[PDB]
Amino acid sequence: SGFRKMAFPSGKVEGCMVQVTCGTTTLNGLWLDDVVYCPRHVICTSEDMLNPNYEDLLIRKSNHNFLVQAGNVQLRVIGHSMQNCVLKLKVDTANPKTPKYKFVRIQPGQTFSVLACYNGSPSGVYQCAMRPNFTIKGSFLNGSCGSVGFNIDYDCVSFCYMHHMELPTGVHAGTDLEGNFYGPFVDRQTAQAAGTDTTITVNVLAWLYAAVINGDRWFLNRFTTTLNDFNLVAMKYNYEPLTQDHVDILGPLSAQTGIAVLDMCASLKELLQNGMNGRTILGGALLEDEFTPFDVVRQCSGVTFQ
Amino acid sequence: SGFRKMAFPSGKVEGCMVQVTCGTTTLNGLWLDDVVYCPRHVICTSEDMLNPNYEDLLIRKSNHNFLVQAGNVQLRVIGHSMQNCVLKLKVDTANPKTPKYKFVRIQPGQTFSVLACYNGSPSGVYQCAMRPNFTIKGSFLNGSCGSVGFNIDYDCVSFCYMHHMELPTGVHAGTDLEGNFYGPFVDRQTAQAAGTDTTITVNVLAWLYAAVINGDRWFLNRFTTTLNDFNLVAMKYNYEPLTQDHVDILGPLSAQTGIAVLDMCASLKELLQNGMNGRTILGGALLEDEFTPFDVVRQCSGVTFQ
Repeated sequence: SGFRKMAFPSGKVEGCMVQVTCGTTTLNGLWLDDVVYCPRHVICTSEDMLNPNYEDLLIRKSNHNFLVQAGNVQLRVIGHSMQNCVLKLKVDTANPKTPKYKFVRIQPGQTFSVLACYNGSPSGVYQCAMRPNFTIKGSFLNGSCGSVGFNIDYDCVSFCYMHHMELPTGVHAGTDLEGNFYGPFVDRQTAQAAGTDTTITVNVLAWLYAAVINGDRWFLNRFTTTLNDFNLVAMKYNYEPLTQDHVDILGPLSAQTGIAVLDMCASLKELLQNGMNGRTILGGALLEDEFTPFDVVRQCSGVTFQ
Repeated sequence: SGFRKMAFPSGKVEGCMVQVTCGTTTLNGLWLDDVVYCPRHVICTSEDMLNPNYEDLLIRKSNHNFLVQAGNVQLRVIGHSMQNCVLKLKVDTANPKTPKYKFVRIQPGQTFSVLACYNGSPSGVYQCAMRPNFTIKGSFLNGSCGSVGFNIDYDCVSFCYMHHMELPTGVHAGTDLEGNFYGPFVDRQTAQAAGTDTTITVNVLAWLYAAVINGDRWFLNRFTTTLNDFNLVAMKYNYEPLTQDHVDILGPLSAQTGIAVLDMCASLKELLQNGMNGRTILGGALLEDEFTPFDVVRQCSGVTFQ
């Protein structure tokens, strides 16, 4: 038993983290096959980040201006290109530790594991979630740009996020592995407003189901609610509107615990209206929203990707 | 910026996780060099766990009764021995992915990363802490026995924990890699009382320093306290007594933020006596105690073990 915020094993990703140097700036790159992916603001300086003309800046750079170090190996760049906000540095040799991988663009509310790196070396791994405003609340210091988020499917690594910048409000923004930013963010040092953030309601319900599986049950009320009447309360507390697609997602969790989805929504409503009253759920005093229903089923059944 | 509960990269540990089968029971083993370490209750059944005579049970077993699978490789056991509560299965070939490693016995309050495994395959990684009562609050299902906790020091892996059993109260107990249990626990299915758990005070202060580094500052009071007068309040709220060794541990954190250790203790005292008043610290409403002062300095400076 027990429930933990759990990250994917990072072995298959560690072997792909390299160091990318261009001029004075260093950040992390992703070495898959014979291509190194890294944020395009590695060709910038601190003053360039204000109003960067990335096309004119990259034209100044040639093939031998990019220093790619893989642990103690250094790769020979035999081609470079700019795909949106990511740089594709064609290298000499293919990464022998290249895992089976895909590039995926996730949706708000989905979760993934982040391998925090500095100078191409993995520092740590933690789980996070794409906020509904396309930001993430991670831990990224200077030199952590290019750190990647991923999911594991048995043997296949689904790369979904690349860290690019810290917003002035302390939150983090990034792109997919095709260089397209999540949200309305641009790789430019300016005031960038992230929209109003809401709580992923379907994630909160999955985390309540996980609490029932583990014994914590004081929040199970004797009332119910409808889908509409719950959404009226959800809008008041900045919660995502629950759709029928979300209710069907919680089907398996509903089947295992014998508690209907609408019955758990009334428990959440009373948690929103009345609070927790000094009690805890799975050792916490806030409603956790960083576990998808697939995350809960994974930890509760013991899925082994190896 | 940002602060996350962060686990060590698990690459060096994944390559050492094997499957150990003896009779009907399966659990995870640790393959370092030519020795496989696994809990000794792999030679038991469900009824054996009541009153197990491990010496008489192991004597019934011979060398070819242990089925060790490493991914798709299966190893040839050429020797077996019982060191306390751990089994040492001498195998034919040495693990080619054996990292530089030590066996360490940690102290209560120290933290480590757990690689949750099932049938010898890594499921996920998360950070935890040795509670003052020598238990851990992890996520261990059936078949997760033999999962190991570890710390990374640059290139060296310090193995410190091996999971053995779930206590009836839902908490977890285990041994070091020499087979010696943490706490008064025995590998026997019975009622085993874990002592009163307290909060690691030195960890809470380190987590408050991390909050100051990240901007959250509303708890910084205009009062102070002495070491004794704080310990009187700490005993009332089930907090570990703060010693001079703990104050010196927080020295670097005190030097970076310009806040004396005793000044932060008065802030914690008012947090204990007055609560949080609906506010949050680093996105949480409870006083986190699973970050050692070394953990905070690590995440704040960007230490890369690779």
